Order: sequence, then structure tokens, then C-alpha cells
Amino acid sequence: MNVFNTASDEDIKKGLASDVYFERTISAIGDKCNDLRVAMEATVSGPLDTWINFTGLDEVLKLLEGLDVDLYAIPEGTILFPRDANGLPVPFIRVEGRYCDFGMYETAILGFICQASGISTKASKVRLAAGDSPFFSFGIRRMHPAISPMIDRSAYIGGADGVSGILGAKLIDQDPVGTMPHALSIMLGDEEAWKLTLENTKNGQKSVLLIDTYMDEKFAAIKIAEMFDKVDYIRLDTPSSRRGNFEALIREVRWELALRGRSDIKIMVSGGLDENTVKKLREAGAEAFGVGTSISSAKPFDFAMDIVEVNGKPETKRGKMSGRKNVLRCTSCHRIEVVPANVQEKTCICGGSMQNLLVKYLSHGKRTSEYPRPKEIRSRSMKELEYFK
Amino acid sequence: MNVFNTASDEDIKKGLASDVYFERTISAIGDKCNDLRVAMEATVSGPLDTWINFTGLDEVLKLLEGLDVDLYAIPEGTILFPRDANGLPVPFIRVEGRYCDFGMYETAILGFICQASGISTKASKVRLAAGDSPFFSFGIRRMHPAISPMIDRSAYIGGADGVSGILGAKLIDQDPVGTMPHALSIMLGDEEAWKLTLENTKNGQKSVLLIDTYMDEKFAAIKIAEMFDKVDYIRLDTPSSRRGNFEALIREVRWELALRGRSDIKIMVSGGLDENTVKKLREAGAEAFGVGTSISSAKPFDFAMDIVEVNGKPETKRGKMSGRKNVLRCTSCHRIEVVPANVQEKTCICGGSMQNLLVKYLSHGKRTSEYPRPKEIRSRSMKELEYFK
Amino acid sequence: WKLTLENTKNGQKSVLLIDTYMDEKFAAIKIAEMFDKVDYIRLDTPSSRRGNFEALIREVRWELALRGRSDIKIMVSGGLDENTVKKLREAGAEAFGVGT
Amino acid sequence: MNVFNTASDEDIKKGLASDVYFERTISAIGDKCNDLRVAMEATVSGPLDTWINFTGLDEVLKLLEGLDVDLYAIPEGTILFPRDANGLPVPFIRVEGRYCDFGMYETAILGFICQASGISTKASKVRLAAGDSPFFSFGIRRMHPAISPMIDRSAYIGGADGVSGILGAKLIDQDPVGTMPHALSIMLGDEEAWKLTLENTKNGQKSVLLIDTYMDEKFAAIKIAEMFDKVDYIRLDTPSSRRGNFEALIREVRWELALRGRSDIKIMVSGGLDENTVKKLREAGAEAFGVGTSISSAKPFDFAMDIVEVNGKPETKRGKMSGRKNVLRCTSCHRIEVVPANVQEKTCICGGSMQNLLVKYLSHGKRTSEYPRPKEIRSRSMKELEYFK
Ligand SMILES: [Zn+2]
Ligand SMILES: [Zn+2]
Ligand SMILES: [Zn+2]
Ligand SMILES: [Zn+2]
Ligand SMILES: [Zn+2]
Ligand SMILES: [Zn+2]
Repeated sequence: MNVFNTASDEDIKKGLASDVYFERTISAIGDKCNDLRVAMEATVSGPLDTWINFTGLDEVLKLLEGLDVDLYAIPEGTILFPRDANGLPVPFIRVEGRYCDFGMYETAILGFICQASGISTKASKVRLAAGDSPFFSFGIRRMHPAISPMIDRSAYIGGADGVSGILGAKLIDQDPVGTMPHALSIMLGDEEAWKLTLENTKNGQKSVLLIDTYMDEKFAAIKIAEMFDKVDYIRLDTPSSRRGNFEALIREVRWELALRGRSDIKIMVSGGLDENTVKKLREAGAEAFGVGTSISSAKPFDFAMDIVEVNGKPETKRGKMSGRKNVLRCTSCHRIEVVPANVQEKTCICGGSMQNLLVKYLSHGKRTSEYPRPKEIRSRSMKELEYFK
Repeated sequence: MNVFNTASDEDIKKGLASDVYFERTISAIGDKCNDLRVAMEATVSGPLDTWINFTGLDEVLKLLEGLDVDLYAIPEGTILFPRDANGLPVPFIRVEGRYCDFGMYETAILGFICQASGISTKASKVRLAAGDSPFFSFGIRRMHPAISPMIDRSAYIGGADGVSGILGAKLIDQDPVGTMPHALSIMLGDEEAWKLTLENTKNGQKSVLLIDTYMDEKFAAIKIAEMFDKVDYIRLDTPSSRRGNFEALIREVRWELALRGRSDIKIMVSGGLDENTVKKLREAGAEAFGVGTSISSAKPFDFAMDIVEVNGKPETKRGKMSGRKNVLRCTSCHRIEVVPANVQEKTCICGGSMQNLLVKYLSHGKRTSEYPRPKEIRSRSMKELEYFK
Repeated sequence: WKLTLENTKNGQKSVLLIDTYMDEKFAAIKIAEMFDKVDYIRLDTPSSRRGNFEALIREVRWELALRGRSDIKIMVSGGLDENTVKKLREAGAEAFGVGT
Repeated sequence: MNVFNTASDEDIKKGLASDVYFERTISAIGDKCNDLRVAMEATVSGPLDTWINFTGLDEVLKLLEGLDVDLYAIPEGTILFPRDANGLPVPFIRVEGRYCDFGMYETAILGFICQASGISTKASKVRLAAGDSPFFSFGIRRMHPAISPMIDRSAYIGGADGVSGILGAKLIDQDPVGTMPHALSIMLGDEEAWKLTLENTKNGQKSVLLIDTYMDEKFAAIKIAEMFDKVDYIRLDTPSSRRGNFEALIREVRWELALRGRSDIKIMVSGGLDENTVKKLREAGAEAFGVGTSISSAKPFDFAMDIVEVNGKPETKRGKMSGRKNVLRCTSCHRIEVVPANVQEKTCICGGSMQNLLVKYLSHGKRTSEYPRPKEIRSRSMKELEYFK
């Protein structure tokens, strides 16, 4: 094993990152393993009072590729409610094959979609609040570094314009984002910190000065206004105990800057931000946002996975619906209706037609298509998020 | 890089799992790097209305070992409030050395203690509720598999008697825990599933039959009572929609079993359990608990890290307290009072004496002691948790 | 501040208003290492700057004691209540200005 | 000084009714006084969740007249929100001159507009609730008699049709209003009290009989109906402990009167009335209201006054906006936008144009116009109140 308390890719692929009951159960089944073919579907037990931005499927395919199983799933970036128009639980993925062949991967499969999805969904909420103002994922520091890249990836797919993590940036194929830290002003002083920042930032990227280290934001803004000229943004990461009314403070700063003819200096805010916070601060004048904890710590959706068919016959347990299923969605209004797997489409009068969403990504362990890059996926989410305001 | 969206140990050690601003800032500082020695302390900005079971330090030492820095920290498993008796923020770790030498590790350092601590703290809350009844960590499936081991480790340290993850079990040096899955009853039927379970479980471990797959828990209990004899536990993972009043259902089942002289069959419950849920169900008769999501998804504590001294002089930013500090605790009542680093201890009249808690774990990159194994750490937490009811 | 100190002699205590321009914390440090005959520091901190007045006061008090100037007492004013007074005093405030 | 605990006009004009820090501070400044010219603006720190009916300016002019200062203000009776369309604090008055010349009057200046404004604003709320039914200011008895006239003046300006105070009436140039007191019925009995009341009231004024002294309002109404004929109103000042459901009691009384063909007798109510109470009771049939305590004790708006410019240069403190300013309002929709003092007006597309509201009332201590009488001011408020329902 490795140094830190993590499971390597090798380990998760070997089925070591799972609840032991699986291998012990498969072991007990013995030769019956050769006669037990199943179909399992993942549904959200979790929060049912919100829509979801599905994410984490890419990880699932990396794990099941090579095994003799068929896999169906809703594409990443698809946004929808966990229950259909008639309150039926929506299946996001279906796996078919010999139970003993992939049963041990249930733990990891759920793990890949539960946490990631909560993150991308929360980022989409923030996306709606930020409107045409950009926001960036800044929270990987609140979670274990090992999952640093997946967090920034889902945050990006969910709507984030940029990301701060190096590996996350590499993974989404974008340049990392970053502004000067408080540490710089503490070590060299504001004036030198700002000078150094401006000198180490040339066109192709915007200038950003952190101003809350020592002074009152208002006077820091006036000082910067009459000291430099090539400053695109002023960033306020104002301490909680100093944040009596962040909105009024921002209006005050904006007025003082415009008074000296420097309304060209835009305002960026960060620190304990929410979809709620973002909306208010932007209505107050903030034009850029740094969002961390609320997104990186987003509660995971509670996905469950269970057998829905055995050797071709529909079969489940109490609290679950049997049979393999398809997920139909109206091409015009996005209404959804889950149906038995033998119903490919349904005619409607509303607008357009109802087509299957649960699509096959793996056939006998082989990919059925080239997987989309992160940019393409978030591009899809942004279109999808349109249907939700 | 690796297959999944994770950062390898190699990567986190190279400073790749971090916000880019650090390396870009260190790069900008240049030769000044040789003249900037600092001391940074991690304090909880986070939830201040609860105590905390500190955890994740082991990971921090693995990363800084080998670098020329001194490290002080509160031992893992120590339980205390984020603010002292006088409302002062408590520092959990202090790092000393050339800023440019470890500045990039801030992201990972916070990551190691934020999420882990939330998990161990939540497990301790559950520990208090479970009393003398055992509970096990079953939630790694709700989070990304890569951090599967650290979750079970912190859950164990926080009070969990057992863990389900293979790697988590290996890491704490305990046998994984596991009961038959619903899948087994769906594939082979209850009778065969139970028979197989009993046959594949011999003394050294207790027998546990999952009974909610097909029947009403009450009649499943009666049937099992008059069908087998060597059954130690009956487990109810009763579906949410079937859980009208779990407490009354459990009393009903317990009565029916005692009526047939089988009160020897103990009851275990699992599924959407909390410290609150555990308490109620145990008061109703449950003697074993499976706890997952509430613990594995525990919100991370919001730790922040900032320079508190530069080249020997106290220096911080707005919202932080300058100077290196010690954390004194009364040996008898556990009252805490943070003080300047030059105050090793203080005399008191209450009970005993006040001694420093923030102890040195690294001296010039070398360990100052042999690190405790997980069992020893949770053994410490259990004693510590005594001071909180 | 200089004018205030010069126009205040024993029989009355010295009080410096510190929230006009700086962050209360750094105003406190500056005053600590600039004057000596200062009995009180007064914070009439603006509403929009008052995120957590209690924590701000503890922070200021710590920084002053760190430089051996815990002799400087703290006075607060602005939107105070019986409720506010109690909390702030438990946080270290030793004098209060109560109006509205 | 005088007998009662009050400051005479002489005293307030001498700067004796103020916080001593002003004179002691001005004294300390010495000759610097000759080189310190400033501009101070009064803004509402106070309630920001309600509009305001500005009042008390007349008092301010009486005090500053004769001093070498310029004064700008929003006219009395203007109704608007304390923050503009963009959340900027609105200045209601601006004073220009040598600081030491008027600095001591800050206490009195705020005093004149804080309490008066709360009173006129509350009266306007009542005005909206009373609709086309008249209401009168009856509460000077709840406040110190010395400020008896200003209270009735602001209540009138805010919407009151009449006032009970002698000096208040004289000041607004209206006849005081008054009905027989309970004392009269207690001393002479209801019958004699009513007879005396009717005999001492001739056309030019309406007859009003107080009926709740001894009987149940319902039977008092029947008795009066069949005893007198020239009775215009019946007044119910019903005791709190007897007021189970004032609305139903009023309907009951109104029915009984109409049954005997005396629906000509109108109903007036008084006692613990609010904008809320007035509305309900009028919907129940009350056509006249006596309103005291809720208006006379109206909480004062929290106005603050601070330097916004020094020797021609914009300059303020944290939490305030620097520079002299104008208050522009759309002539058609009343939208408001505060701007720098060098922006007299702004073009808009909505409706009409945006013109300055903050007008000069004093130039070098001389009035720039003849001040409006109370009737003219409330006439303005009533038009202004139209924009608020
Ligand atoms: Zn359709
Ligand atoms: Zn449709
Ligand atoms: Zn002690
Ligand atoms: Zn003690
Ligand atoms: Zn207009
Ligand atoms: Zn308009």
C-alpha cells in the first residue's frame, strides 16, 4: 500500500476499496456464480427535494472497462430530478453481467457518483446565482488532497469558470487560477506585495490585488486607486468578524472608487460564499467570486444500487422497483418518465418526442464511444441548466 | 498521473495537490526566500458550537517529514472545543521554517485535518449515543473510494468498534466487518441465503441474518426463530418507506421473539442512522448499529492556516492573533487556556495543574517519537470523550 | 490622539477613539507602541464592520497583552443594549457608552 | 435655567443642549479653527426597512439661521426610502462652514429630525390605513409636555386630520379637537354628561358622545339612539379587558342602531390603535379614529451626521461615503439615485427626468425662501404618500 491513508488506482481496481461482505459473499456462492446473471440499477435514495447534475460516470467506466459487463448510464452533466413526473425513482446507471464478476465494485461505483454529483450539483446552484459574473472553485483545501482533482473537475462541469488546484486544472485542460495570498502581504507588506503581484502578471491574465490583510477595505481601495493604474480587480476575502454587512461595505468601496474616477477597478469577493451569498453580493456590485467550502464539501447524494433482474426475470427487494428500465425525456420541455426497458420511446402531444436518456457506454467491457472531455461536458450542463431558470 | 481523478502520494508530496498561487508566489519572492522564516498555526474558523475530536495529524507528518521544519501539534484523538475558556482560537498545529520550503503544502495540510476531523468528531457523537452497544463504520460507499481508508480510520478513532472497508481495516489492524447483503436473498431466496450465511460463519465471529429483503420484519423474526438456533443477531436495514415507526417495530419484533423463548436473538439496526437515531433505537432494544453516511459525509471542520510570526517577530493579519502559542489544559477538569509560546505552564487552584498540549512532533524534519497505532489513539479518545458526558 | 492626550490630565481618564480609519486591531497595536499615558481605547465600530464585535475585542485584547499593554482598558459604544453590554463585557469591555 | 427639566430656546441656541465633547474639542483645536472648513451630511443609520416622512427641518433652520453656513436639505413632508435605488445612503441635510462655528449644534440638529421624523412617518402609515376616514393625534400625554407641540405638528404633517394639544393646534393653525372625557360621566353620570356635551356643541363641529364609562357599549348605543337625536358620533374608548373582539362588538352596535333606524349615528374608536388596528376596525364600520401612543411614541429614526469634505476635499471615516452629494429623483416614478454634488440632473428614458431634491435653504445664514406653513407641508406629504399605495 502507499504512504498516505488512501487507496491507489491499483487497489480500487483489485476490489480492495470495498466492504468485505462482497468478496466473502461471492466466495460463499461458489459455482453458483456461473449461473447468476444480474442487472443492477443505481437510484437516488438521497435528497429528493432538489434536482441533480449527474457527475462521476467517467470514473465508473475506467473501473468496469475490461470486464464482461454491459453498462448503461445517463451522460455526465445531465440535470434532472431524482424522481420522474410521476414520482418514480430514476435509474442513473445499469450494469449487466455475472454478479460475482463485478459485485465487489458496488462500493467504489457508488463512491464515484455520490460525492462528485453533490459537488457538481452545488456548483450549478452557484452558477445560476453568479449569472454572467465568473466564479472559481477554491475549496480543495477543505477536503483530503487525494481527491483534489475530482472535486475541481465536478465544480467546473457544474458551472465553475476556473479552478485553483494544479491537478484539477490539468485534468480539465485549463490553466489553474490564483491570486496573491494574505501571506505575501504579511511577509513583505501591502505596498511591496501589490507591486510584486502587478509585476508578475501580464496581459492574458487579469491583475488582482488582495486588500484585506491590514487596512479597512475602503481605505485600501482608495490607496490602491491613487497608487497604481494597471489593476483590473480588487479582491475582498474580508474576515468573518469584520464582515458586519458585506453588501454595504462593497457599495461603500465602489462609490469611493467611482468618486476618484476609478470605477474601472472591478470587485471580487471570496470567503464563506453560497448561491445565496453570491446573488446578494453581485446585486451589490461584486463581479467575480471565489467559492470553496460550500462546493467542495457539498453533501453527497445518497445513491443506492440493487439487483433489479435475475437471469432475465424482474426481481428486487422491498422498497425497490423491479425490471430493467429506460429513462424517457421530452425533447422540448424535459419532462421525464421512467419506463420498462422494452419501451424505447413514447409519442406525446406537448412538444417534440420522448427519447431514452439511459444510454449504453459499455458493451461486453468495451467502450461504445469516445468519452467527452470536461469542457464538452460542462458545455452540456450549461445548456441543461437553462431548463432550471 | 493515474487513471482515476486522484492525486497519488507522489503528487501530493511534490506539491501538485495545491492551489497554484503558492508556487507562483514562492517563485515571485525569489532570493527573498532565504530571508523569510515563519511560523504558521492552524486554527478552526469552522463550527465553533461543538467540540472536536482532532484527527489527520499522521498524514501531516508523513508529508513534512524530511523537510527542515519544526512541527508542533495536539495529539490525534484529543477532544476539545475550538475556542478556549476565554474565547480564544486554539491552534492545533504550528509549523516553523523557511516559508518557501513548505508554503505549497498548506492546501494538503488543511485537507488532511479538515475532513478527517469532522469524521472522527461525528463518530464520537455516535459513540456517546451507542453507549455500551457496538456500532460500525459502514459509509465509505458514499464517498470517493480513494479516501476509503482514512474515513474508516477516523471513524474507528472516534469510537467505532469495527469497520467494513478492507483497506480501512488493514490500516487500523483489525478484521473487516460484514453481514450478508440484500443481494444474496434476492438471488437465492431468504431461506437459502440464511442457510449459507450460517454455514459460512463459525465462532470467533457472531452470526447475523439480514431479514428485511422480502418479508415483514416481524414475521421474518418469527420464522427465523423457529427455523434456526445458532443465530446471534437479526439485522434490520428496513427501507425508508417501510419505516413508519422503527422504534415500535423493534419492540414488536422483540416481544414476539421473547414470546417463543428466543430473546437470545439480539437486534441490530442500520440505515440512515444518527447520534439521535442510535439513542432512540437503543432505548427501544437495538444492541448493535451500522452507521455509514452520517459519519462518512460528516461536514469538514473549517481549519485555516496563517503566518503568526516572521523572522522571530509576532505578525499576522486582521482577524488572527499573532505570536507563537501554547495550549494549556488543566489536568483534572480539562479547562483550556491558550497562551504565548514562552509560557510552558501555569499554576491553578482548581485541580492539578495546567500543562502544554501543543507538543513537538517534528524537529528539523525528524520525528521526535514513535507514532501511535490507531488502536492506541482511539483508546485515548475514549478516555477523552469521558469528559463530555 | 496627541491633542486628546494633551487636553486630558489626572482627575479624568484618557480615551482614544480608534475606529476612524484603521482596523481596530492595528490601531490598538499602533497606539500601544506610540503613547503610554492611555487609560482607555474606545471602539464605536461601524455597523457594517461589526461582523463579530466580541471576537474582535478578544483579538484586540490579546494583541495588547502580547506587547505588555494590558493596562489599556477597552470601552465600547454604538447600538448597545442590556443584551449587548452583557456579551461585550464577558468579552472584555470595561466601559460602555449607551445612547439610543 | 428653568423650573422643569428642559432646555429653553435660549439654551439650545447657546449650544448648551449638547454633548460636551463638542465644545471641549473645538476648544482644543484653537486657531486651527480658522483653517477648518467642512461639509457634514445627515444620513439614516436607523431603520432601513421602511420609507420615511422627513420632518423637523423647520427647527433646524431656526437654529442655524444667523450663522455663516450654507444649508441644503430635503423638504419636510418628502416621503422616500433611506437608501437609494442602488442601496446608497441618502443625505437629508448638508451643512457647510467653519467646523468650530456650528459643530456644537450636531446634538440638537439630530434631535430635531430623529424623533419628529419617526412621528410623521408613523402618522403616514396610519393615514394609509384610515383611508377616507379621519383620524386625530391624541397622544401628547404619553410624552414630556415640553415637546407637546412638535409631536402634534409632525402627526398632522404625516396625515392626521386634527390634533388635541392646544399649542400643537395653534402651531399648525387649526382648532384643537376634543370630545367629552370619562371623568365627566363619572362625576355627573352618563345622562347628564351626554346632555351637557350636546348643549355645548353647535354646528361647525360634530357631536360626539363617549359611551363606555358605565354600560355595555351595545346598550349604551340603544339608549342614546332613543334618547337624543342630534348626535353625529358615538365614541368607543373601550377598556382593554373589555375588548374581547372589538370588531364584532362594533358590528353588533352598528346593527342594533340600524335596526332602530339610527344608522345616521357614526362610530368613532380610540385606545391602543395602530395602522393595523385602524384598518381592521374601519373594515368593521368605524369611521373616525383617535390615535395617540403609537404615533407620539414612534421610535426615532437613527440619523447620524458626519464630515464628508474638508477644505474642499472629499473625506470621511469608515462606514461613510465621502464627497458632497445631490439626491436625484425621477419626476414620474420617484426612483431615487444619490450622486456627487457636481451632477445636477441626469437623463433617463423611464418617465420625465431626474432632478435634485437636496435643496439650499440657507445661504450664509440667510433664508433662501419663505418657509411653508404646516398645512402646506402635509398637503405635500399626502401627494407624496400616493406613491406608496
Ligand atoms: Zn414530449
Ligand atoms: Zn413536453
Ligand atoms: Zn488546573
Ligand atoms: Zn480545573
Ligand atoms: Zn426618470
Ligand atoms: Zn422612472
